[PDB]
Amino acid sequence: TVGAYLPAVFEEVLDLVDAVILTEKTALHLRARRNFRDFRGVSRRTGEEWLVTVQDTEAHVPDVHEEVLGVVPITTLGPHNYCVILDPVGPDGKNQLGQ
Amino acid sequence: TVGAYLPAVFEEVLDLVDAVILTEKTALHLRARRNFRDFRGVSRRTGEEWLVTVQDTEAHVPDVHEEVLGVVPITTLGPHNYCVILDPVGPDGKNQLGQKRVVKGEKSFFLQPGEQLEQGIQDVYVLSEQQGLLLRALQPLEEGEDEEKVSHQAGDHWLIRGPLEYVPSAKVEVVEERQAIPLDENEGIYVQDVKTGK
Amino acid sequence: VSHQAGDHWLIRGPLEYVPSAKVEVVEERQAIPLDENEGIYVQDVKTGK
Repeated sequence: TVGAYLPAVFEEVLDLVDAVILTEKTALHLRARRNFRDFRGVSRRTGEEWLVTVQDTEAHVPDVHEEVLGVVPITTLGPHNYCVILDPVGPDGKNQLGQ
Repeated sequence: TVGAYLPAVFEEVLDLVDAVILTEKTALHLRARRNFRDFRGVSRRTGEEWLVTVQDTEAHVPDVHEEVLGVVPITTLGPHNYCVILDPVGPDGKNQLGQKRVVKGEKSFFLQPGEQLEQGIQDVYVLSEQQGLLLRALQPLEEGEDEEKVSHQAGDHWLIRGPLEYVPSAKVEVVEERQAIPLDENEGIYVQDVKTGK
Repeated sequence: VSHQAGDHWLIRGPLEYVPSAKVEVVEERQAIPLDENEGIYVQDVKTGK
């Protein structure tokens, strides 16, 4: 909630946390602190990692159950460019190791 | 239980113990302090060892009846890699001592307790048509690559040639690599058949 | 065309190639220009000639 906030007697203020702004050329690498649910409603187990894109939100504030591992600059290939991906992610969402 | 905890008069606090986080590239090597039951419900005798994977739990806290021997990084083989495992674990869950197993292809597994790799990760032999290998049988065997699964005896030699990919068996030794010798018409070399003398 | 785990083969022409994941580029070649009544000696190392 936006405005001015009075903490309760039992609550204490720790710090302000501002959103990370997402664009077409950027994504956000997050790790689960514990098991929880995120704003997409998708369930997150301890330790597993994912990316949040600008198709998810334009501004994301890291939850208390999330860890910001870093910002992922996009990889663009031109019509004269290719690449090879090591350990690609498969259909089930796992890295396919050694592939 | 999460929250804040008051110990009883007879209880005392010793220390906080946080979970170990498990992933696809990691396992946890535990030893039994005593006989007990773990969270899978599987029974554990004193001293025996096992691994906990991310298919068991994503967070495991070591029990009071367990010992953390260490964290096991996964062993991944690519489609050009093989390995040989020393003292593999058999069907009954025991290390098969003095035995070995050749594990080939792109695969990922954890070295269980007691198992071991002989020479690390290794490279499969890809042979051109101008390249061959002289193979030696250590035990009597029968190499299976086609319908011509030929039997050999415990001291044989034989050459394998062609465009193909070979991994040594557990009872075969590579002794040499050979190259075809290029020769034009009206050109040659003298060969001896040391078996027959000629 | 099917190939086996140790083959070689030359790809030529005006075209655009990306290597597969199970193919290795080992060399680049150029056609050798030759006028009529001019030449070079080639060996077929497979057959020897």
